[PDB]
Amino acid sequence: GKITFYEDRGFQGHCYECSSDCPNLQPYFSRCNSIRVDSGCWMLYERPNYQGHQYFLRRGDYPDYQQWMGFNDSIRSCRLIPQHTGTFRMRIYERDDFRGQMSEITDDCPSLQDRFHLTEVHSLNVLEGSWVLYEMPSYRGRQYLLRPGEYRRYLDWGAMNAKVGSLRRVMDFY
Repeated sequence: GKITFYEDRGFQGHCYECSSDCPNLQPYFSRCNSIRVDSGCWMLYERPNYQGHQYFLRRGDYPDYQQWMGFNDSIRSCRLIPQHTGTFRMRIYERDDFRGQMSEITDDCPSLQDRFHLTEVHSLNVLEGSWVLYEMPSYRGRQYLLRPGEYRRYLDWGAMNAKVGSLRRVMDFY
């Protein structure tokens, strides 16, 4: 994968290219107002060390930060999410610590309220593939990257609440 961050809108200004995870981009550019993704699926973060608002991006041109739903022009770390081929599988639970009713999800889910009659998920286990969890249905609101592993409580995925409105598998167009 390859992503280039530009300091000004419209691909202008100083830029920097990243081809792998970068935990602290502060030494390479001071603000980010446009990005070109040449390849790969990436999760961008507002602060270093993969914290703050997160944003998912795939190949394409993004001439302004609103194109990636950015909160502001701060991009201080990024992860290249490994491509997973085959089945994506996660289990969601009604309560924390993997309690209550569990449901297994192996496809994209644009509305957990519509499919499961749930507006909150209190724990989840991602068994295969990486996914992006969205606060609101139809892939809206705050985004959270979920990589394989156990998430015993909402805090584990970085959220300040347990609302989960949709889930998308991280898959490249090809």
